Amino acid sequence: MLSTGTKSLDSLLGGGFAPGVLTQVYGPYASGKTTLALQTGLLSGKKVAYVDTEGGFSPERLVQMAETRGLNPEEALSRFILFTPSDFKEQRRVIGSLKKTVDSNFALVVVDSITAHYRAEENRSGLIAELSRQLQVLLWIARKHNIPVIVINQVHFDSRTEMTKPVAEQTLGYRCKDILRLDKLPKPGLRVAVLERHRFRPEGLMAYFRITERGIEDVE
Repeated sequence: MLSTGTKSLDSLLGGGFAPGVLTQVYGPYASGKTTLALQTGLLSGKKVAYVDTEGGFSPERLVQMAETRGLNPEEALSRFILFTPSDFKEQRRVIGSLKKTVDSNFALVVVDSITAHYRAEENRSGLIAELSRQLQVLLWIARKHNIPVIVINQVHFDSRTEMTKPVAEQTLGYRCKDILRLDKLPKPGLRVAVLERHRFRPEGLMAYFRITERGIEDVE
């Protein structure tokens, strides 16, 4: 398991993110999903392939996080191999490229994210297979290197049964064996993660944490 650097999140997850599987981490902005990604990558100590289509990655934030934990920010920042497909086109190309870019030097892959394009109506029909293309390539990458692939997305949309509770789009949903929902508590920086889906850890369980200058910490 790839530790989150948080006692609660690790307890909830059986130790950290699982190698060889896609863990979806979804929630609203500032929910702490990106910080979680940054922290897991930072503490792994090896390279992190980070596909940032949403511009959610912040060098300064990682530097802050690295320093505040006495880690040497230059090396930390250097371990983050970035990809900025951003206009959601070279995205699949980037993920495809990842097949050969990712080697045994990598400890983690992070995709952020893939779920908002110009032609709005898109969402239903067609494109859905292209998403499956990507997810499959990511699962392939995760399995060949036995490392975790964190898939970050925004909350509320893909669970159209009726009670969109809350995001899990069928096969695409089951594409991710582990699923963590991050919610905001009404106190500055206060959050809770809910393990909605996991392979062996009890589901529905939660872990409270707070977003601080050091990244993400266990609550007081």
